[PDB]
Amino acid sequence: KWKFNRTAFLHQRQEILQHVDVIKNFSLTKNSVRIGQLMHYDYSSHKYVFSISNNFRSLLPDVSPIMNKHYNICAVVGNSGILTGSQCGQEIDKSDFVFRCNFAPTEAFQRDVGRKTNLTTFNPSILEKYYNNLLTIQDRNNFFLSLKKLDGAILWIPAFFFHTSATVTRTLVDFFVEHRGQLKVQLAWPGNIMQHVNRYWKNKHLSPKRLSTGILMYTLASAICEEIHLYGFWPFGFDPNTREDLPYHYYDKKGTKFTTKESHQLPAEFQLLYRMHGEGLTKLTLSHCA
Amino acid sequence: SKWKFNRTAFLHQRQEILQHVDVIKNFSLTKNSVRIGQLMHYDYSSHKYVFSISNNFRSLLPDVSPIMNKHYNICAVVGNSGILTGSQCGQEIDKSDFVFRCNFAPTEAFQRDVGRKTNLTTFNPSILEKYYNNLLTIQDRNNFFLSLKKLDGAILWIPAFFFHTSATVTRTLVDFFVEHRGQLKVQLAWPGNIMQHVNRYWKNKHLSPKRLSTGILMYTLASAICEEIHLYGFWPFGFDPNTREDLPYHYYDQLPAEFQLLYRMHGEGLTKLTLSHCA
Ligand SMILES: *[C@@H]1O[C@H](CO[C@@H]2O[C@@H](C)[C@@H](O)[C@@H](O)[C@@H]2O)[C@@H](O[C@@H]2O[C@H](CO)[C@@H](O)[C@H](O)[C@H]2NC(C)=O)[C@H](O)[C@H]1NC(C)=O
Ligand SMILES: Nc1ccn([C@@H]2O[C@H](COP(=O)(O)OP(=O)(O)OP(=O)(O)O)[C@@H](O)[C@H]2O)c(=O)n1
Ligand SMILES: Nc1ccn([C@@H]2O[C@H](COP(=O)(O)OP(=O)(O)OP(=O)(O)O)[C@@H](O)[C@H]2O)c(=O)n1
Ligand SMILES: *[C@@H]1O[C@H](CO)[C@@H](O[C@@H]2O[C@H](CO)[C@@H](O)[C@H](O)[C@H]2NC(C)=O)[C@H](O)[C@H]1NC(C)=O
Ligand SMILES: *[C@@H]1O[C@H](CO)[C@@H](O[C@@H]2O[C@H](CO)[C@@H](O)[C@H](O)[C@H]2NC(C)=O)[C@H](O)[C@H]1NC(C)=O
Ligand SMILES: *[C@@H]1O[C@H](CO)[C@@H](O[C@@H]2O[C@H](CO)[C@@H](O)[C@H](O)[C@H]2NC(C)=O)[C@H](O)[C@H]1NC(C)=O
Ligand SMILES: *[C@@H]1O[C@H](CO)[C@@H](O[C@@H]2O[C@H](CO)[C@@H](O)[C@H](O)[C@H]2NC(C)=O)[C@H](O)[C@H]1NC(C)=O
Ligand SMILES: *[C@@H]1O[C@H](CO)[C@@H](O[C@@H]2O[C@H](CO)[C@@H](O)[C@H](O)[C@H]2NC(C)=O)[C@H](O)[C@H]1NC(C)=O
Ligand SMILES: *[C@@H]1O[C@H](CO)[C@@H](O[C@@H]2O[C@H](CO)[C@@H](O)[C@H](O)[C@H]2NC(C)=O)[C@H](O)[C@H]1NC(C)=O
Ligand SMILES: *[C@@H]1O[C@H](CO)[C@@H](O)[C@H](O)[C@H]1NC(C)=O
Repeated sequence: KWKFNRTAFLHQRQEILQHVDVIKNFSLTKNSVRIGQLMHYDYSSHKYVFSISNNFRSLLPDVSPIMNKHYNICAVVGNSGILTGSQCGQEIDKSDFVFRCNFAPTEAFQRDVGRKTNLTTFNPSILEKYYNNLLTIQDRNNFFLSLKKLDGAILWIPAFFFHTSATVTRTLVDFFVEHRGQLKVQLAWPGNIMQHVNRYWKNKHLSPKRLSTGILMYTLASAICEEIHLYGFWPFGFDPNTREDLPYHYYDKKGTKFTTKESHQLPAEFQLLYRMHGEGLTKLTLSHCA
Repeated sequence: SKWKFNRTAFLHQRQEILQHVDVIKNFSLTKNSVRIGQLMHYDYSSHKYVFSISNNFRSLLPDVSPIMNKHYNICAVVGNSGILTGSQCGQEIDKSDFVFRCNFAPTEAFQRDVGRKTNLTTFNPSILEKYYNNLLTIQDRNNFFLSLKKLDGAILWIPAFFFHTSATVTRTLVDFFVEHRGQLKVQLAWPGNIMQHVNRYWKNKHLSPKRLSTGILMYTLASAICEEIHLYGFWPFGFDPNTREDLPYHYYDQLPAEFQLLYRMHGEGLTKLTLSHCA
């Protein structure tokens, strides 16, 4: 039914690249930051600052981790409840490169969401929420094990979006310096990029207060993927085919009611992505996989 | 009739303390006494809490114990009791050779009562949380910097390994100091796991809390480097000793047992515990 329109997709890539230098904006690099440089936050008051230490700099890549990288079929996996029961895991995993959002869980869910991960996003506040600030031996071990399971994937850490990341960022940095060379995970650390990314989408008449992580990943993926397939983008509380109630996340327990805690216009994002699907720019999966 | 110093009895106390506690060593970790990546535990929290020593933390440690071979005649140890308000003890405190203060307590607006001389002040890392907004803004960073600058060459004695609640803020503090290396004259000191060692002297004096206070820890340190110790601001009650009218807990707003023993030591002439207006 859906048919890829490569030429229209590549036009979109070029338009994105006119506003966002994706390869550079993907991560700060060692030679682009000074020790002691003061960072501000994309989404908080200008008064919040964060000084880049020697140790932080030592974790930056030398070159962009996506410099001269090319993947034919990419999956970008959002976290919608539409994925529960979809059995999309095999198809997702056939992709050359899989992007995941907010360190989402795969363990109990691989039949639906897959096991392949080539990039996952990681707000430093994950450490506060799920790893008790790496205070104890058990917390440190649990975090280490989570990282080891990612193997050589990219861990894409936006430490300069929300000022609430600041104190936990030092804990994350210190963990990684301490464990230097024990993990194969590739660290990537975007700087202040959301002004650039917002400019592309504003011209397409999408101007929320904040773009979602999913659409940010689409944006990055456009530069290095030949063809993008979206899964788990469905910001609604019912299944479009069966009409059954859905939770917000695929990992929510069965029966959880749909709720949004927004700063996002997800339905506005979805509408535009769905238009793009119709134009053949990208494939939005909204049904069980075959 | 007046308190009189009993120098013989104090010299016996100093010797007993030294025979139970290596004060010069316990005073601070040093660069060569820790290894990068060593896991520290906390004296007063469960064993499960750990903090890994970084290159940067190690870089802030002194090479040699800052109190090695130091000897001062008259020391004041100033606790933070409200009993100091209206005491007019500032001049007498400041006449001391060396003044120890507690928890970075303010002096500027209180100098008539508490003095302005400071040679050592302690600093629980949580001070950053409570008074400096975790150094989140330029204004906070500037305010902390200015506070530090006013200490000039005094020791800042930072116990980061007593309470596990110090862990996250300690990295903020370390990063601040590394970022400002060479801009401040303050001398940093970082005691390690010392409370079990300090405790051993005080346990024999039948002082038996779970945790000894900063004030009595300061007395212990002071015994090694002072000829004579005078205490101010030790009065752990919300009420005036003479009048029983409300008194704030701090002049700038376990302990009763510590106070009782310090009072006994005063009576023995080991130390002078001031509880009244100074002349
Ligand atoms: C890059 O991928 C394209 C597209 O592959 C197809 O669509 C994918 C989503 C997935 O379903 C694939 O298995 C499909 O083959 C490749 O183009 C196809 O190449 C095959 C085999 O050579 C050919 O029979 C098809 O006609 C082509 N399909 C289209 C739409 O062109 C392309 O070969 C891939 N290139 C590399 C180097 O991997
Ligand atoms: N029902 C849902 C839930 C999520 N998403 C998409 O999947 C991404 C990842 O979801 P989630 O981890 O829940 O992100 P949020 O917590 O919604 O927040 P943010 O986008 O700010 O990271 C979102 O950015 C959004 O694009 C969606 O389309 N429909
Ligand atoms: N009313 C008071 C207040 C303080 N103190 C003494 O002054 C020291 C410093 O006081 P404070 O800054 O209040 O210490 P705390 O923060 O209460 O806790 P800690 O004693 O653990 O530093 C205390 O250790 C205590 O010995 C006192 O005797 N009477
Ligand atoms: C792929 O998409 C492009 C871009 O929209 C299509 O090219 C357009 O075709 C429409 C419909 O006839 C024309 O009105 C436009 O003028 C064309 N624009 C450009 C820039 O070429 C193209 O038809 C699509 N391909 C397929 C197979 O649908
Ligand atoms: C993100 O990419 C943008 C370009 O889209 C970068 O902005 C450009 O940076 C160079 C400085 O070397 C200037 O020559 C251009 O004028 C800038 N363009 C615009 C539109 O401002 C930006 O530096 C990148 N940011 C990061 C953190 O990588
Ligand atoms: C994307 O990540 C996956 C792992 O999630 C990589 O696939 C693994 O590759 C290793 C090393 O060759 C194999 O031993 C594993 O069996 C593979 N696992 C899975 C789940 O497929 C894959 O190479 C990565 N792709 C890149 C980097 O392009
Ligand atoms: C100074 O303190 C010492 C030590 O406590 C006092 O000497 C003791 O005095 C008592 C009472 O006379 C004797 O029973 C002990 O045998 C003494 N011990 C020693 C080691 O001398 C001394 O009297 C104090 N000086 C005063 C009160 O002026
Ligand atoms: C504080 O001083 C005490 C000695 O009073 C040190 O305790 C000794 O530590 C060594 C090495 O850990 C042990 O082998 C000895 O048995 C200990 N002696 C005693 C009497 O317990 C302690 O290491 C010092 N701690 C710090 C952090 O300086
Ligand atoms: C104890 O600390 C005080 C500072 O609080 C030192 O006194 C200062 O000494 C400097 C340098 O000579 C003078 O410029 C200041 O006027 C003095 N200030 C005060 C308040 O007296 C004092 O030297 C220190 N004592 C020791 C023994 O280190
Ligand atoms: C020490 O202080 C005492 C008490 O005022 C004084 O008598 C003595 O001369 C001082 N100086 C020295 C070097 O002992």
